[PDB]
Amino acid sequence: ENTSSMKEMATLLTSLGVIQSAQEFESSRDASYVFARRALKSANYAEMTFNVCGLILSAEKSSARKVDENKQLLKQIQESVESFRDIYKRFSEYQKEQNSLLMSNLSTLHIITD
Amino acid sequence: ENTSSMKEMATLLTSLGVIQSAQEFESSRDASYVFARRALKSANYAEMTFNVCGLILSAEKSSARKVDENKQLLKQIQESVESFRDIYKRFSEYQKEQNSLLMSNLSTLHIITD
Amino acid sequence: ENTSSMKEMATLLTSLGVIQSAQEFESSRDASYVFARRALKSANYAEMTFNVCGLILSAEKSSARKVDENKQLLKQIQESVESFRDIYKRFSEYQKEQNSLLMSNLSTLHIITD
Amino acid sequence: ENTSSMKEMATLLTSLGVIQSAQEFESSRDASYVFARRALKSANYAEMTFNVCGLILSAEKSSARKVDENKQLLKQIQESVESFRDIYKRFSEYQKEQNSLLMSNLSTLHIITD
Ligand code: EMC
Ligand code: EMC
Ligand code: EMC
Ligand code: EMC
Ligand SMILES: [Ca+2]
Repeated sequence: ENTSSMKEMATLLTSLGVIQSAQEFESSRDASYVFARRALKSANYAEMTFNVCGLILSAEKSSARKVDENKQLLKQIQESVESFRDIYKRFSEYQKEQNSLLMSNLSTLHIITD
Repeated sequence: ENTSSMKEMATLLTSLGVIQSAQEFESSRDASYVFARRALKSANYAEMTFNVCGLILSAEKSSARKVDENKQLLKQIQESVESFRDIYKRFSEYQKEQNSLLMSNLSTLHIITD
Repeated sequence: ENTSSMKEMATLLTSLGVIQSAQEFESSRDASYVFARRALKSANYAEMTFNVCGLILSAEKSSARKVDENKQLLKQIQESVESFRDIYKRFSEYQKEQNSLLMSNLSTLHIITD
Repeated sequence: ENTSSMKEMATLLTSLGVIQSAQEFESSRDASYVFARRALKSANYAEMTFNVCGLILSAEKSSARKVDENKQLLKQIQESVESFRDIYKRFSEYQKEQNSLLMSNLSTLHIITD
């Protein structure tokens, strides 16, 4: 409906450091930005409110995806540390075993206790 | 009040990749989406503003829950690494002990210093 | 201005699982909820818009604090793993040393190479 | 347009603990707060809606950056644990080797099996 405000928004978001370049604001296929553009090019309160509703849901969903990416990384770290501990447990147990086998092998060299 | 816009929103959210299927938008028991639907089917600014308020609080709460899930995972990883370190400490100390017991057992084979 | 909608919101947020009990909605000193209540008890668009602005900034800030809590936990885990690695490095090096001291002590028992 | 509400907001955000000091609200170069101030000093619904749109996008972007900071920390922890495991694997293998070399060196002291 009107590219004036869309233009001013792109410039302002860039100057504020929210986006790296204006072309990025407009154009972008990002749900949040799509709804924002549609909101700026709205001329009636039914389109505007519709588009703001869409902007809020898009924002919520994109943030949720990023938090879920972190959750997956945490799950990988958790299982990795768990696997590590159990490899360490198996090894330590083996080592304690080797130690006693070694001390016993060394008992066959004693002059006393036989 | 009006399923037209609700219908257009479901389609748009799907096409934008915000949701995987439209039926998911409508129907869903998600607080954010419940308020969004109620907001679209509003015909007066008192219901609309009421529903937008609810949408923002629902969004904040759902994001907070996801961030809290990550926090719990971090606490589990932290205690797990701590437990691991202390198992390693106990083991290393035991090993250093076994070493000296071994070197001493080997001193009973020296021809000198006795 | 009007406790009717505040009442309906508390009930709805509870039924939707956003909050655990209605008394919690009203009353709560949470910035987001304070502004939400003020927004519901608004009767003019100047108070309403003022209160919605406050609600969005409060939401952003509370989410930022929770994400920062996770960041602190991550920093503690990172330094903990780093400390652990270096304790392991020091120990392994010590062990490799003990090994060669042991093999050499065992060379004083050879019948050949002397 | 009007510093009255901007003034009341700064005071309220401070009293609610959202910000630590009022001067911080006004002044701040934070995109979210810039748009909030512009929203309060709006006198027409075209500027207001413009500024609220900007506030929501700024909020989304700042939260996304913080979540991305956590993501980077998680990647560093993941690779760190992976590197650690593999140093442990290499060492354990070396140790098991030293053990058998030791047991064999000890077989040259047997009175039987030769
Ligand atoms: C008026 C925002 Hg759906
Ligand atoms: C006008 C959004 Hg409570
Ligand atoms: C009209 C929300 Hg500051
Ligand atoms: C009316 C918020 Hg862009
Ligand atoms: Ca996180």
